[PDB]
Amino acid sequence: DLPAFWTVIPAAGVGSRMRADRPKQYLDLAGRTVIERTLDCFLEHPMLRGLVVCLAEDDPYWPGLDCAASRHVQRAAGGAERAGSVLNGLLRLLELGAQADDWVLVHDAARPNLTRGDLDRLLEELAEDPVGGLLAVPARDTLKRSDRDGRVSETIDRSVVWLAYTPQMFRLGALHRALADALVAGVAITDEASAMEWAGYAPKLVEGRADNLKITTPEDLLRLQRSFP
Amino acid sequence: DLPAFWTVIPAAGVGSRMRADRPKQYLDLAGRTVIERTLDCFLEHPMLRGLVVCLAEDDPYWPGLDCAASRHVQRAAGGAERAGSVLNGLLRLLELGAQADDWVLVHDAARPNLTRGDLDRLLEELAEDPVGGLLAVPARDTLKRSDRDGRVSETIDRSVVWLAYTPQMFRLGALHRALADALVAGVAITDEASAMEWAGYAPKLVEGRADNLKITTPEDLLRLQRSFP
Ligand SMILES: CN1Cc2cccnc2C1=O
Ligand SMILES: CN1Cc2cccnc2C1=O
Repeated sequence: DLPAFWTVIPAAGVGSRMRADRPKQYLDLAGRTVIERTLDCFLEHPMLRGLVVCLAEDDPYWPGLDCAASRHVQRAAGGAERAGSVLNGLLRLLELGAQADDWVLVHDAARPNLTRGDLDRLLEELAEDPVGGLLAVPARDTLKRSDRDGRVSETIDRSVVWLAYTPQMFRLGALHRALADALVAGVAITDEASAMEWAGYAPKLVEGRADNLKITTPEDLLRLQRSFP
Repeated sequence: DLPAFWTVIPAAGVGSRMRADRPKQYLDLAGRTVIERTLDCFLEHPMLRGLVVCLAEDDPYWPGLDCAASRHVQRAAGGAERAGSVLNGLLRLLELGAQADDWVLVHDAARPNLTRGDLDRLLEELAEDPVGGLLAVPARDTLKRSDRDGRVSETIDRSVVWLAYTPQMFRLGALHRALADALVAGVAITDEASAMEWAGYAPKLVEGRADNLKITTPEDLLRLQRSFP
C-alpha cells in the first residue's frame, strides 16, 4: 500500500529571454522536452495528489508546452534561489488542500529518466519513516581528498559514500520549517536533504538506479537519446 | 620543455573467447575500437619513448587490429590482476632500455577522450615533482556519508574531494617497488596512486577535463559518439 504524495518540480531560474543555449529543461529528448518527460514519471501515478511546477513568471518556453494547458499540473511562482522556489511550491500545495503531515516529493526538472520502480521503491521504503529520505547511488569512482597543497591526503573509503539523487521525500510541515529556517540562518542549502540535515534530522538513503542522471550539459542528452521509450 | 616518458596501457583480463558482450576496450567508437583511439592520444607525442600494452596471451580481438602490426606498440603479458599486469608492463619497459628514474604514464584502456592539452598539462606540472601525480576532476555531485543504519551521517565537503582519473605519472623505480611490495602486503590496490599512497608518498593532483570519461557501460559510448574528430 503505497502512500499518497504531493510532487514539487523546481524549475525556476529561467530568464525571460529565449536563448540559443536553451535552459536544459527545455532541450529536446527524442521529440519532447526534458521537463515534459520528467513530468511523465509522476503524472500517471495513482497515489499522486497533485503536482506543482515552480516557474519564473516570465518563462518564455513554458506556455508553448501542452502541460501548460493541463489541469493535472499546477504552477507556483519562482523565488530568488532554488530553495525559495521549493518553498513557494510548498505554499502552493497548502492552497490545493495539502496537510502538514502529507508526503512531498521534490525532483529535479532535468532528471527525466526516473523509472516507476525507483519511484515506488522510494515510496514503499519511506512510508513509515519518521523523517523521510531520498534516492541515492553508491560512489563507483575513486575518491581522493586534497590537502591545502594540492596533494592527495587520503583515498576516501567510498563504501560509505553515496551520490545524492532525486526524488527526495519529506513531510510537508517539517520540510517547510527546515527550508524556511535554514534560509533565515544563511545556510548554503543544496537539496532538501541538506535543509533537513541542518535541522538535525538524518534522512534515510534509498538505493536507486544509476542512469537516473541529471542533464547538466547538452552532451548528457546523448546518454538518454536511446532511453525512450 | 616537456619531459620524456614511457606509457603503459593495462588492457588484460580479456578472456580467450569472443563474446557478444565484447570487452569495453574493443567496442566501436565512430569506426574504430576504443583502445585504438586511446593509443592515438599517446603514439604521436614527441616525448614518447615507448608504449607498452598489457594483454592476455590468448586475446582474440587484438590480433585483428592494425596496432598489433605496429612497431610503435610493444606488448607485455597480463597478470592475475590489473596491478600485476601493470607490473609486467614495467618489466617490459626495462627490457626496452628504460631507466629507474624515467617517467612512466599508466592510462586506462577505456579512456579514449584524452586530449593533448590534459596530457601536456600533466607532463609540465609534474616534470619537477618529487613523486609524481595524476589527472583528476573536482566532485560536482552532492556526496553523503552513510552510517551503519543506512541514514545520512553527514554531507561530505566536496570542495576537497576529487575524482581520480588517468593518466597517472610516477617514476619507474618507485612505482615498481610500490606496486610489488603492496601486492606482497595484500593491499587492495585500485590505481597506481593507491600503491604510491600506501608506500607513504602523496601524489600531486593535476586538474583535467571532465569528459575524459571511462567507458564502463555501452551506454557511455553514446556520450563520446560525437567527440571524434
Ligand atoms: C532548479 N532551480 C534553479 C533556480 C535558481 C533560481 C531560482 N529558482 C531556481 C529553481 O527552481
Ligand atoms: C585493465 N585490466 C583489468 C585486469 C584484470 C585482470 C588482469 N589484468 C587486468 C588489466 O590489465
